[PDB]
Amino acid sequence: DDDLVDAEGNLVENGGTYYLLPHIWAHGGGIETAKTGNEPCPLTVVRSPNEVSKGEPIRISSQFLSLFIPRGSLVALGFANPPSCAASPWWTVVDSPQGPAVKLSQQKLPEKDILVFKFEKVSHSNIHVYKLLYCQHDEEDVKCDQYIGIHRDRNGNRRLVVTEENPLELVLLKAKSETASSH
Repeated sequence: DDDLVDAEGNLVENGGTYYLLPHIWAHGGGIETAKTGNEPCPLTVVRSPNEVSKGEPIRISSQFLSLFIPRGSLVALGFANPPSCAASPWWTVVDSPQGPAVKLSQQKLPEKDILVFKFEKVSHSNIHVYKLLYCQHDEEDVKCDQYIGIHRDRNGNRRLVVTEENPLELVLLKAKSETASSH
């Protein structure tokens, strides 16, 4: 019981690709990457500030051999099309002066460092909206008492980072179909 559900009432597939969109349309678009600081390529995960964009398709993978993902299960999140310079497509939380930050890595990482997320359903809602928790899984064990929220930087980048109660909410929109063109 209690599996993750997508924007269309359907169960989220394990290993499937989704667009991670905001609950409130007006808050931006989907998830993508940016090149920041001394970075050799786009390794910081940020929310697109443009509402039309669905961002990059994201693979949601859990620790179990199950077709679907139950709430309470730790997940690894990774871009279906990672920046070539990232060792693996998986997101990870790296410390820094400003606080813990979500991002890709240049070196292929261990499972305990990528299986660090967990979705928590939003209370007051007609559809399935979730908050993203970061689970302290480093000092041998795991406690999810931190959230992933946004932090706008100097260049205007809405970077995903751990915060003190400024949780972002997500709606998981299944990926696979469409796009357009000009003339």
